Amino acid sequence: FPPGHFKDPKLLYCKNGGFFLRIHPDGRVDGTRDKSDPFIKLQLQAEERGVVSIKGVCANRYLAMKEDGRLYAIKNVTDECFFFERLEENNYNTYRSRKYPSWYVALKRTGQYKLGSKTGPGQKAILFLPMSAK
Repeated sequence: FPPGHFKDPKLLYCKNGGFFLRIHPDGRVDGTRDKSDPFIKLQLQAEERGVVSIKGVCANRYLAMKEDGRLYAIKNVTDECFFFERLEENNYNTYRSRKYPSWYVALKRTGQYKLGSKTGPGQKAILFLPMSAK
């Protein structure tokens, strides 16, 4: 197979409570502290420069942000599935919706997602550290 065929999985660790982003088979998105959870293994695929999509390996669904700010995961990629990936001062990344460019992927400290319209650049909720899934 040509280069890039097999995608290297990653975890996304949210600084706000220390949860790994989790994508469930039914499309729900939340966080968990169990590093052995099969549903936290993600593929971060580079799309255009500085933009990624985020796929749950086991759920086989793409992270998307809906026009009402809700986070969910869908089986087929749409324009709601693309995020600007920006490196931050504390070595974490942020993921900002390309379709709705004031809104970020984010978790509350309960482990539930934070509505996109409530997010913003200074929040702990939007900070994710890519980690090895090995």
